[PDB]
Amino acid sequence: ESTRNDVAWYARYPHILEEATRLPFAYPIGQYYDTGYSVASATEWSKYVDTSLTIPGVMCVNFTPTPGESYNKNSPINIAAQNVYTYVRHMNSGHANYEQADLMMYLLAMDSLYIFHSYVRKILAISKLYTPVNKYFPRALLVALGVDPEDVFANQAQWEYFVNMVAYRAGAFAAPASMTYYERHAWMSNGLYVDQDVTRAQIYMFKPTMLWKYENLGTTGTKLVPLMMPKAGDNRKLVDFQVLFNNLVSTMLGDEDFGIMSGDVFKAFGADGLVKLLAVDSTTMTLPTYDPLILAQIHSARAVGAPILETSTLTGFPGRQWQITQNPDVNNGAIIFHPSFGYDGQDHEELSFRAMCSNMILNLPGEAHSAEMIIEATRLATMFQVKAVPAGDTSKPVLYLPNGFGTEVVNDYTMISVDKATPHDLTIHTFFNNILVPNAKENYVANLELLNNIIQFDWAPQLYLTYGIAQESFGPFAQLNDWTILTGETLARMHEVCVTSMFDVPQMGFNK
Amino acid sequence: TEVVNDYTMISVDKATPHDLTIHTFFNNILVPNAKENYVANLELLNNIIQFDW
Amino acid sequence: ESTRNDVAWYARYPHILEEATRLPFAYPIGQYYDTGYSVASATEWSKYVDTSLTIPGVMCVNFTPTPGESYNKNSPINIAAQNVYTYVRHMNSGHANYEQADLMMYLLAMDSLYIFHSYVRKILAISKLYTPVNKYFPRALLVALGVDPEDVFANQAQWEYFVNMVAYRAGAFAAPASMTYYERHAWMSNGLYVDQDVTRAQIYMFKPTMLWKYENLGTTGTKLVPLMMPKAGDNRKLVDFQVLFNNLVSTMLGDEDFGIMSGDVFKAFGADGLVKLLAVDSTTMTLPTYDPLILAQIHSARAVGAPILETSTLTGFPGRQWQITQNPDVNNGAIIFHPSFGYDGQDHEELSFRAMCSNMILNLPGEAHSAEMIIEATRLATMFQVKAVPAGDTSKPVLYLPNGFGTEVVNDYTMISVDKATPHDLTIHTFFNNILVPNAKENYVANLELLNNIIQFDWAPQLYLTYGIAQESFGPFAQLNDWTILTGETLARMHEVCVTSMFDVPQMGFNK
Repeated sequence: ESTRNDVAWYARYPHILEEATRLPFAYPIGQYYDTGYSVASATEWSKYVDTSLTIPGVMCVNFTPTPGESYNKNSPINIAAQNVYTYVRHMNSGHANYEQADLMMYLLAMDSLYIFHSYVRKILAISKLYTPVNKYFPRALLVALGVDPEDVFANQAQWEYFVNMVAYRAGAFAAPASMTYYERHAWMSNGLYVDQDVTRAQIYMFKPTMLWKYENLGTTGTKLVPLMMPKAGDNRKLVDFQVLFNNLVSTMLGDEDFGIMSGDVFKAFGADGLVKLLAVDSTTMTLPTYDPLILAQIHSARAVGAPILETSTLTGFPGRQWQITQNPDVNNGAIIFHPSFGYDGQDHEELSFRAMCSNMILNLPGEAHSAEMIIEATRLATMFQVKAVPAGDTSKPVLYLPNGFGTEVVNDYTMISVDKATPHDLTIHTFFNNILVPNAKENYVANLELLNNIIQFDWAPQLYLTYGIAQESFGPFAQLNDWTILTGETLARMHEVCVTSMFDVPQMGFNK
Repeated sequence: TEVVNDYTMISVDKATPHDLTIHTFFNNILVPNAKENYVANLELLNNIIQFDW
Repeated sequence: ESTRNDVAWYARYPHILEEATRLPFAYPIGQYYDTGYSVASATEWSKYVDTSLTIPGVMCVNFTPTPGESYNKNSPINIAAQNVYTYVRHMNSGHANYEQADLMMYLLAMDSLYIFHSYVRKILAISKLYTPVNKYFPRALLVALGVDPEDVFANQAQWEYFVNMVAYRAGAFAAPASMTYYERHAWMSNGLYVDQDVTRAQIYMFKPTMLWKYENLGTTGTKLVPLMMPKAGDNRKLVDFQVLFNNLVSTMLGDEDFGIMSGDVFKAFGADGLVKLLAVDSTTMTLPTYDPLILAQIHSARAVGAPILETSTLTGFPGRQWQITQNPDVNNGAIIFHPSFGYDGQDHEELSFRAMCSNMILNLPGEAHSAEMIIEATRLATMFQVKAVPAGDTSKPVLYLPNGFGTEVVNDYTMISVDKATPHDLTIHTFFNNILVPNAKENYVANLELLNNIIQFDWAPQLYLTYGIAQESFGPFAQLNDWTILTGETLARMHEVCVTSMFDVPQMGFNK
């Protein structure tokens, strides 16, 4: 109120002001809204007049749990493995039939079980959320997690008791509760997050793209291979999730080394020092919360692309499948996770991943920034460093090696919105931070619609838009507040700090 | 009461996987005429001048 | 003293310890020292036994005074020009026959006069320094400044009265004392700086490579062209410095616009608000001091190469001569100083300037770093950003455009040492931070001798060494303590802060 005092006509005629400005302001999001025409003769311009209004509701961040780029014995996961093997095997009198990396790959396989339990209990808790002001609940959230929303309705008791039996069978193995790795992955994948703390707010979720399936070799070693989770249009019933859990714990319950290591972690950390997955009942409902740290790391999130499988065909890159391996003959018996990024799921080059080869912008709210805020805002950020070298003469995709990544990486994002054409059903759009717009007339208004749906989300990921007609990318499509240019070594140092913090156990005698 | 035989400097490799490097040297150092010796000897001299005394 | 208590034989036999360890430790630096042979028969190995010991004494930093990369009206020098013209012309009732850039180029031409007076009074004050413990005084310092050391001895009264008459004739023009630009350039170029604060210490100096000579055009505008100062082997007498001062102030004392602007600055800032060059007498001696800020900026100093003159021949780069120009028709009447770097004085490519194309390392003493320490340590640092585009088909040199530079740039360094061969006279070595070592047997022990002379200096500039036999450069040859990788935008922000601070006048009403 700089120099405006009042009009003072509105004060002595407040009734005329009242019935002149009586408007409905609370439109329920979840449905299509037609604005109508101002000029009624404008129906002769069919598409030149836009009367459509579609607010999006859900953006699901699709992530992969990682140990954090181990390529030698001086890795954070290998130092954590040495600490946990010293505490379990030597500080407590543990068994001698396994090694320091067997314990850590067991403890990494336990996190996939905990993420799976958090995922199915989010599926269960979502299906009881119904609101008049939000018509996206719960079908858009259930579609974004990849389930059939009618199967969770018609089989609610079977779903709940499956969640409880998953938490009960997870007690057969032991993992320490003071690892904040498990606590962070549980806190991320259990939770609905609003973007600006209003009534008709937009919802952020975290769904696993894949989990790590424990594969036992002979004397060759021990692997962790991807187990793919359902994507946002799959309509998977309870039987599919039961199959996923059964081949997740198949090689774990019959393994004798896992039984020995489970008993060792149990007697080393006690019974109250272990991770407990708490049981839900019929009145357990999750609610959407407001967390400005979650939004801070969603805003500075850089997608790395699809996981590379053993069945994935990549010309010029034969052996680049994502796996956490361990061979005592290779690399001094170190845990090795060194993945190539930039894969989009096809045997060609995603041409827009070139736009992710400039230094990122770490944008933050406010004007004062805590150290914990900066270390939390960079958790989903992953910068590329170098091209992966192709074997042979020709190679269709372009793979990237990073300079460190955090305790999880983002694969892509999935946005759920309503359609602008009839019957105005839900629309599922999956995208990375880089978006290619090919030279075709049907892609421009589609990309502009996707851009306007993205800017509805408050701390949205920053986008990079490559136009194939121009051979040109545009940089970070976001509103910046208080930002800094971040190079690869700074982000690498922050990633090293967080991965060392996530795999630390304060239950141990290490620096009492 | 003791003589020095050698020194052994432990640094990190600048090529991947960036494992440790073992360099054993006397006070005296020969640099024979090859291109792979001058920059390596310069790296070793810069590694040695990081150590104060 | 961790676990060593004593020997206790040295306590009850202290006399045997006394005459067993009676050694001379204070060798005067400035002369050659022969160690001798341990194995007396080793004269059969002529050069395979090194018995020479030469400590260097002087490293002179050869600098250019700059306004700091003006290429548009939003430059720091143009904002300073607008402020000083607002204060002199409008806040005080000043004359209307000049513009905002005429004042600032007048005030930039005054700094060359002040640097010249500081330079000749350093020459005068050095010649009375004689020490038994340092035989480099004063001949090595006088040689490094480019004078004949016998001419300053035999003509000491003429030299002193020339310094005093320079300070007296500089009073005909007026410049404000509260510009810290003049104070910084005077404090740098008046002073001998020791490297570690000992008796037989190494000396750092600052000599101007060139000064800015005011050239008056017609209605085309106003220029500042280089006036080259003598280099370290020139043996210039008093008559050469009198010629340099006379063509420095030639176009300044007869110019009517300079008289009007001098009277305007005089009546705007008063008489006590002006820069006064204080008069010296026969008992004025400078002494070497210890300044850890000077060493902090010498350590993080990056040379930019030779100045480009109008007579300098550069194939493919016809109009790249260094000049501070101003045309009211060009670029909205802005001061323009946009120089190309990487020139070595010849019409070929200095091949080692490629080694200065990686990000610099800002190294600092201690473990805690003040903001003023970081802003002072980066003053002589200048990083390249892009190659200058060559005109035509072929071009022999490779020129560089920076991303900002401070209030002065370093051109090269000159080290003075004694020769290892007879008659062990003074040797003058001029070098940038990048040093090329060509494939020839006479260059390897020469480069190793230059490296060992450089590491005698405590906060020496970091070197980059290109070997022509290997097609390979090695990075920063220095001992690092507490360092950071610095990119171009961070150094640009620091340069902008310092140039805005250097050209600020607190005598004005600007933010009372």
